[PDB]
Amino acid sequence: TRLRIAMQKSGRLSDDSRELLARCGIKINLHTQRLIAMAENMPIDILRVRDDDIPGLVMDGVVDLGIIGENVLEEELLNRRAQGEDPRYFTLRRLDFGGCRLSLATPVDEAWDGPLSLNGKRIATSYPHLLKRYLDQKGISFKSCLLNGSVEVAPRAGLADAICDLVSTGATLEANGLREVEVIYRSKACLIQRDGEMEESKQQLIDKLLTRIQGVIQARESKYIMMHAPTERLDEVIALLPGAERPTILPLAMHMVSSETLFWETMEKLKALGASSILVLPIEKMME
Amino acid sequence: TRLRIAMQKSGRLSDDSRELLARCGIKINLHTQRLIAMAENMPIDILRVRDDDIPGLVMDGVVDLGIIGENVLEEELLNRRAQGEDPRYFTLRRLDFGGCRLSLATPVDEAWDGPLSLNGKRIATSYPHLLKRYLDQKGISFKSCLLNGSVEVAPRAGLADAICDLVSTGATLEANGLREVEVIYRSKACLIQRDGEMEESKQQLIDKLLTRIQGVIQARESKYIMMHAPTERLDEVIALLPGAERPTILPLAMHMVSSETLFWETMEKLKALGASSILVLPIEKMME
Amino acid sequence: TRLRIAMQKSGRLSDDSRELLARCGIKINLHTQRLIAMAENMPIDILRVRDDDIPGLVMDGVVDLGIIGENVLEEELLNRRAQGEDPRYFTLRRLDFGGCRLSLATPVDEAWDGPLSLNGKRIATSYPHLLKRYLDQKGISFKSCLLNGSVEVAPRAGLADAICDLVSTGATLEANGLREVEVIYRSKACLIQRDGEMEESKQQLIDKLLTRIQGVIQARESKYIMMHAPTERLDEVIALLPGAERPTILPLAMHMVSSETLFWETMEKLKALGASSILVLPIEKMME
Amino acid sequence: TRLRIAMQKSGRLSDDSRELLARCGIKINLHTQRLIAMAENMPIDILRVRDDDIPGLVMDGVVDLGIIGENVLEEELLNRRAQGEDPRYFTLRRLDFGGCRLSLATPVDEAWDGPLSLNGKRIATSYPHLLKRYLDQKGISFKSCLLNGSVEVAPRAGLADAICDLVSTGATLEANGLREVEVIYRSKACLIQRDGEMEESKQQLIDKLLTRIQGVIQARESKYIMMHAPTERLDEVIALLPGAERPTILPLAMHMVSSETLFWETMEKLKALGASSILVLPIEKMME
Amino acid sequence: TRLRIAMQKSGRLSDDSRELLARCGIKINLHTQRLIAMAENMPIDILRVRDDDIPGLVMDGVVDLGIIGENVLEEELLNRRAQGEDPRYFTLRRLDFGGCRLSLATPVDEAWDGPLSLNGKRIATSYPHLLKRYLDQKGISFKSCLLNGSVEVAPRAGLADAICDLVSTGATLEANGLREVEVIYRSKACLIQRDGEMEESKQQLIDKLLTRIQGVIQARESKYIMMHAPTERLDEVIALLPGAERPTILPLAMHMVSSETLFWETMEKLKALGASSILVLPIEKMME
Amino acid sequence: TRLRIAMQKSGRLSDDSRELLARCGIKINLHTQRLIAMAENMPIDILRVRDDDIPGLVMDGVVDLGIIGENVLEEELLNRRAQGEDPRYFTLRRLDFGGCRLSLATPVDEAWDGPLSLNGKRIATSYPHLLKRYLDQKGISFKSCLLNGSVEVAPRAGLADAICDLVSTGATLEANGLREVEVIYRSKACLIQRDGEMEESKQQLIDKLLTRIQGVIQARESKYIMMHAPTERLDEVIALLPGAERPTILPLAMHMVSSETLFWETMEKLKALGASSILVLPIEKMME
Ligand SMILES: Nc1ncnc2c1ncn2[C@@H]1O[C@H](COP(=O)(O)O)[C@@H](O)[C@H]1O
Ligand SMILES: Nc1ncnc2c1ncn2[C@@H]1O[C@H](COP(=O)(O)O)[C@@H](O)[C@H]1O
Ligand SMILES: Nc1ncnc2c1ncn2[C@@H]1O[C@H](COP(=O)(O)O)[C@@H](O)[C@H]1O
Ligand SMILES: Nc1ncnc2c1ncn2[C@@H]1O[C@H](COP(=O)(O)O)[C@@H](O)[C@H]1O
Ligand SMILES: Nc1ncnc2c1ncn2[C@@H]1O[C@H](COP(=O)(O)O)[C@@H](O)[C@H]1O
Ligand SMILES: Nc1ncnc2c1ncn2[C@@H]1O[C@H](COP(=O)(O)O)[C@@H](O)[C@H]1O
Repeated sequence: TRLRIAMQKSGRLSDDSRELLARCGIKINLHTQRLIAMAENMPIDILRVRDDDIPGLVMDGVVDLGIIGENVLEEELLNRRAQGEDPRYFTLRRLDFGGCRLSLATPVDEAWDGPLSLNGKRIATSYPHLLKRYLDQKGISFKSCLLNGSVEVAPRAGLADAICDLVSTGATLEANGLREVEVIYRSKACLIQRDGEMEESKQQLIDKLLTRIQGVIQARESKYIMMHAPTERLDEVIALLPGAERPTILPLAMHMVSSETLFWETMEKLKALGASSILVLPIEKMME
Repeated sequence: TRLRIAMQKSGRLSDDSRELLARCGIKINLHTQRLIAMAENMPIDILRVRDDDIPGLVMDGVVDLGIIGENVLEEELLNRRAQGEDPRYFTLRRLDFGGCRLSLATPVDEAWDGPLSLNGKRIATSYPHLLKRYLDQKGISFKSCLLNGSVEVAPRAGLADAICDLVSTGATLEANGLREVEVIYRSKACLIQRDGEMEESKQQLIDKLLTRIQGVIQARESKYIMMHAPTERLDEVIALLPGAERPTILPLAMHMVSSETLFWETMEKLKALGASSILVLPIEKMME
Repeated sequence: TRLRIAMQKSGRLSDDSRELLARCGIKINLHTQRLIAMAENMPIDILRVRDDDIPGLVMDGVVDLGIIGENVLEEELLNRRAQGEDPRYFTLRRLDFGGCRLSLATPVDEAWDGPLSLNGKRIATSYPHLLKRYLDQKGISFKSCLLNGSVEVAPRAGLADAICDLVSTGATLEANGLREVEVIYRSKACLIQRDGEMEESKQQLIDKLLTRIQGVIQARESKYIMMHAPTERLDEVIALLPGAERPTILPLAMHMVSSETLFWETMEKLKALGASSILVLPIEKMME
Repeated sequence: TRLRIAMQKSGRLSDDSRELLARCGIKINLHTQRLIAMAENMPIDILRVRDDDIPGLVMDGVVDLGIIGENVLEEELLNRRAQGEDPRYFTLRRLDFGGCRLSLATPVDEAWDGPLSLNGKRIATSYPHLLKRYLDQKGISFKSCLLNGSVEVAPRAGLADAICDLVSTGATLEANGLREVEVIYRSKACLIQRDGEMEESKQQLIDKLLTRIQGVIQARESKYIMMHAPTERLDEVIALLPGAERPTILPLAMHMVSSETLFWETMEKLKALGASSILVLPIEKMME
Repeated sequence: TRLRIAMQKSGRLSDDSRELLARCGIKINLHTQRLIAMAENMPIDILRVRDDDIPGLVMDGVVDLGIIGENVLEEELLNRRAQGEDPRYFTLRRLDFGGCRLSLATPVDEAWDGPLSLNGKRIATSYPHLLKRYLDQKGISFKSCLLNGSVEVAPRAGLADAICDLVSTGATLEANGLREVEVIYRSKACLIQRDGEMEESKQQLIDKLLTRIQGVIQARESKYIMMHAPTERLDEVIALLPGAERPTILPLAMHMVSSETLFWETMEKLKALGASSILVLPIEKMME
Repeated sequence: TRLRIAMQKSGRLSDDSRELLARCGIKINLHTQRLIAMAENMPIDILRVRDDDIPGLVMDGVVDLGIIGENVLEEELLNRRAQGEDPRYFTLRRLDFGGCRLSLATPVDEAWDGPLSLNGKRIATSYPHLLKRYLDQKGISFKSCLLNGSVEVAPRAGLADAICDLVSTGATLEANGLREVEVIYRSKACLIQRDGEMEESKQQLIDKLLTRIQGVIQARESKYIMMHAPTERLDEVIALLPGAERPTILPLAMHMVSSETLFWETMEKLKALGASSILVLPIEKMME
């Protein structure tokens, strides 16, 4: 049939996934209670499902493409491998959204001196396989304690010596007497392809879609920069701005496209280097 | 230590559970991000957790009481039993909230002639163990297809011949080309006790709490009814109103407490039986 | 086929209409985008439509029952009669919700001396037929100015000398330099039957439904009152409480059911008449 | 002119004040941006103002009645008295809403041994006069530190050794490293009259209004109770239920009106005393 | 007096209309309940009215300018013309918002072979005049069925063979057993002038306003594009980018202003044509 | 210790202040109930407090920097000076948000002929010190009437002849029978430093922070403009566009950075001066 892409129906990645495909020129209605939507022009099926189920759909080839976050995907990969299976998939690419970090946390009123210290302790978590891979690699053994939510209760409840959980502002942990202490895994949403052989047409589309994804991401990361021919030191400038597609010089400045962001520190440097009237303009779309 | 009761932190049973204990005279703050709250007077700890984790907490004796819905509890019971374990628990009582029904559903454009018809087919569901117990009992075998959400996609997506899911208004199914066809399990929230021996004091409290629960539930189910001494047929009246604690007769009506509800049909009957000016008054609290 | 009742899909009467039928024991789902819902038990079809269209649906017999407010219904009746037609309908009954009043309003900085004063003036309104019936009856002629909303602009905009509109708090008028000055029509929602002959079964149902409506309305209007045998003046008591179903006397008070409300003024009277410890208890349901 | 009652325009007492007067039979519109509303029937003016300004309006006789919470009123009384003035007012009555408590709080990681311990320390607060009256009475001196909000920062910010603030769930304090330790003042909304002589008519109204207030409050506090003639011990029953208007005895129970609430403990007692089928019914309105 | 512009008080065009005039440099307050607002500087009156009433206000010259959607305007034009009148107006211009499409729809389970097929059938709609103009032109006759909302009930309710309605996501139709089948009219908001002679001053303003409208629309549609002198094929480039105001060439790219949007397809072409690093930058304002 | 910056916890300046520091590269969590937050990298403490308390915190040196609006700051300055104190502070800079204006207002039905007219009258206000400074300077004396909110009641309530209050849309005043008549003070948020000597390190940071503030403000105010070498009149162009950093000329336009905004009037001029295709592009960040 036609192309089948799996995406989270409702949660942390849904708005962003919905948005990418639109931005890639994908007309489709998501204001519907229906879960398997046909795209209004391109021959594309979007299945709105639970994030938890995406890796597997992809690993069983029951869909061709999926948008899912690294942690979930990798957790389920290790799960099957621990059951003896050989799940297979192609990572087409890591995306520019969904960030999150999985971290070790311990009671605030206890000082920390590294992971070895956890040897023999009980750690609660929803990500048993990711935590085990990390400590194993580190030679540390531990007793797992499984919970699917509210993981932060574990310590103040006598369920564990410590926990491993998604953290961001760090609010919950403080409110639950714990503090971050080591990030063991950082994840982003990514785009994955099913295993096996792909037909000419749909693969042509997959290939096509990918490039539009690249452009959408570039455009939001990249910027158009305009300085001032600091003649001499002109060299040192370029090094702080990995343009990757050549500055343009003009007697009277410089005009170039930066893929990365101009953090204050970096501008702070340019300045002291003698650069004047530094400008950054947004780019709405780009094809390079 | 003191009494430990597990309840859903956020979802379908949280408001109602929060409400029962209040109604049972339990001062405690739930407007906090903290997950293990001490009750402001009674020596009680409330752990706000994921519903999915409650059965187990209870079955491992890591808490003493839990409020959780029948389906979730029974699903996890069958899960462990299938792994060879012997999870143990006391059901103190079934509650008056959390209702839901698990049902078989099939594509609307296909006619249905009972469960045998599913023999050999693939059914998708989040409740693999409850579905298997039901069909097994019925002698029907089937191929399971596991999803944790959006279960209704299965058919229109070539993943299954049919699904088994929580249904209520019936909205999703229609929007997903399916129709209900058989209810296989009806669930309500219930109150459960850990296995093992319980100390004097906390058990005294558990015992105490139970009675307050009974009164709160009675009061909302029961009503105060006032009719009119239909002298003769006076008998036939009582039969429609399972009072369970004796009518009261007065020459001039009747005044009694009904545990059940006065549905229209039932009042419709009383009437035709000759009963006049039938009244139903709410009861805010009761101790019987 | 089966019974067909028309109700407003979304607006001022929808919540209340939805509520009545439920209260009358009508299972049906309104959380759906579908507009012609079948009731889950009783053989009933509910068509969710625009209030504006209800009178006509009923007057063309394209449905059997409708819930619609008096003003809208009567406006459309006069509309057709002005076109030469003979729309026909039975009013089964006036309901206990939807109240509103249509009123004449004039610029605040102008003093008012009755309707005759409008003779020859221009009045803006969305209810041209109701306004015309009223002034005609009064012998006053006027120039109509039609608007379907924002009627209050008319004066401060040179479109009319005054307006006729739905008023309630009176907010808009003040904010638009106008003041109420005469109520010409007061409306409530009512229940109407199509013209023609009605089959046995569905009419049986219509007849049945009506009685449940009566009970629901009574119960919310009526109350259970308990005083104190003011022996002598005992007479004067009853007159302030149109019980309509006989007080009950007890030496030791009175116990009776009032259909109307006990306004302060009325209680204020009882009191001064020598009545003590006056009580009013809510009634949740009743069959008389 | 006519009667003038001051009430909070928006905040903690507004909904409840708005509600009382309605419940007292006061038609008036508060869905308006206008701040001095005339009541649609009774000759009453309602001024919607800042709670902070109410005491003074009342103490300057610029309005006749005010609804304001004890803490605010008493704080401003002490303020003026400290400036040398003699603000005067009549408390007509304490209401049944607005509860709150002003309390001393100190850093959690410090143990507490009573108020004397604060002698010589700095305490931050928005209620300098209420705190000073309390410690003065106790012989303790202290250094004040004034803030109008976010008072809980003081300690963790080096601004004070401790704070005195409105507390309820106790959330902020925990999130700010502090714990309650002594309640120094408990407040409720109350109803106050201006100083001076009051005219016949408006005073007649004030007098009238008061009684309706009493009835509204009684009705929500009081309940209708029905037990069972525990013949012998019949005595001991009455003592737990301060009826204040005589039980009613019936051979076959008891039927009476309790002004207070039936807490579990109290019902728990009745029970053990031999009382059976205890009932509590709501009262919607009452005139005693 | 001064200039009078009519706009929808609340609905689909209000936010956008409010926004245009602001963007055109029109200070005025719409956070008010007042319906005829004076603009804080320019001598302009804005009347906030019901969209339904705009065409007519304009056609009766009771205002000078109006913002209203094509369908509504044209429906009312045909309405009057059918009553024998000669409504007159100038279309100053079609705007860049308010899009919508009026379409024929038929039951999903029935296959479609063009409009002739409807000859003799009943079609329900709120736009009787637009539907009639379309089929008349096509030689097809039909029976109209008028509803002002919920038009999608018609078929599943036996009221019509099909419907003609505003469609967008296509949600309602599916939920009501219907599918789109032919778009008969596409509408956008437009700006219209009253008939008759216009004074010097206000016309000067109308003329002025128009140009600012043009600039606001251009700026949001147009973009600044930067490619790379693909020397040879340089020609073929320009054809895909209707610049309308001359590219700019630079040895080292191209820098130009496109009025239209760079759809993927078009960029896809440029690329394959040999164009590199294609950029699109937003334009916030422009005067050409 | 480290740097301490005071900001409003919740109100009119909080979102904007929160935003500036982020924009200045300040990582910190404000989704917390905690009031004294440490910034996740830079050695910075943010105290979330009541705006009313900021001036003083700064004037007592209990924090080093504060973001607070001019009116509040200046009101409290005059307050202390009237008590005999000598509060001291450095204004680092006026910001680009928080605008508001304090104005004299009088009953609509009374005509106005300047401030002298208020001599001897009573004016109500929350800003007694700012109003007094203004009229004093003008030689006018008056009687103050203090209120902390709902100041607009004063006139229609017999409390004052007129009021002085924050005005914006002008809604309240109209709804309270008043009209603006003279703006006496215009305020914006500003950034202030404590009095005294500042250490090397933190001052280094303060100095650093300031420059980032400048860039963030410039970027949002400034724009990138592109015209067309109107050769001759080329001169007259520059005068309308205070570039402050030199246009750039190109035979084929002009390319420059305007610090101010291109209002219509100004573009209207350029145009008539012969300028063509005028463009304005947003600037996201800049370092000059
Ligand atoms: N990025 C995320 N994706 C899924 N869950 C998350 C994510 N971030 C935080 N959570 C959950 O929300 C809480 C952490 O957020 P926070 O309190 O802001 O640090 C923890 O209980 C996490 O389990
Ligand atoms: N009572 C429930 N508890 C948990 N999930 C439910 C419950 N009821 C419905 N759901 C989920 O919500 C949808 C059914 O609701 P409905 O469309 O109203 O019939 C299905 O996808 C169910 O999986
Ligand atoms: N009961 C009602 N039903 C329909 N429209 C109403 C109703 N009441 C008020 N309106 C409209 O809302 C405004 C009146 O409400 P109010 O300002 O509260 O007096 C007027 O513009 C009326 O046209
Ligand atoms: N009843 C109240 N009236 C006015 N302010 C209050 C009241 N209760 C709490 N607050 C403020 O809100 C916070 C306390 O609420 P809580 O965190 O729930 O204990 C404190 O910062 C108080 O200053
Ligand atoms: N653009 C529109 N303007 C006015 N009404 C609309 C518009 N679009 C849709 N509607 C109404 O809303 C429903 C269609 O929206 P949808 O279900 O998203 O396709 C139909 O019932 C239409 O009558
Ligand atoms: N910028 C402001 N900052 C603080 N309070 C304000 C501000 N603007 C208006 N207010 C208050 O809100 C009302 C004025 O807003 P408006 O009715 O839109 O003109 C007055 O009662 C002011 O006291």
